[PDB]
Amino acid sequence: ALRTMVDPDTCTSCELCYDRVPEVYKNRGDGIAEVVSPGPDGWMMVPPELEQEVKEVTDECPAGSIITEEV
Ligand code: SF4
Repeated sequence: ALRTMVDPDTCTSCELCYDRVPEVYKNRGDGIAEVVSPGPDGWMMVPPELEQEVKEVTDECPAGSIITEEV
């Protein structure tokens, strides 16, 4: 399975992730991105149909703010 998170410390509010994959990411309110449904650890589990999309925006994030991993 795949999970993902956003590091708000480095996010530059470029809007790519939550424009491209609104299923996974959203504007938290001030331009910075956050996953839509995070756990207490902040991680969001990704639906299998959205894995490749998530993996793509992870590579495309200009600030390397999106952390994604296989679990
Ligand atoms: S793609 Fe990266 S820099 Fe752009 S809004 Fe999402 S987390 Fe922030």
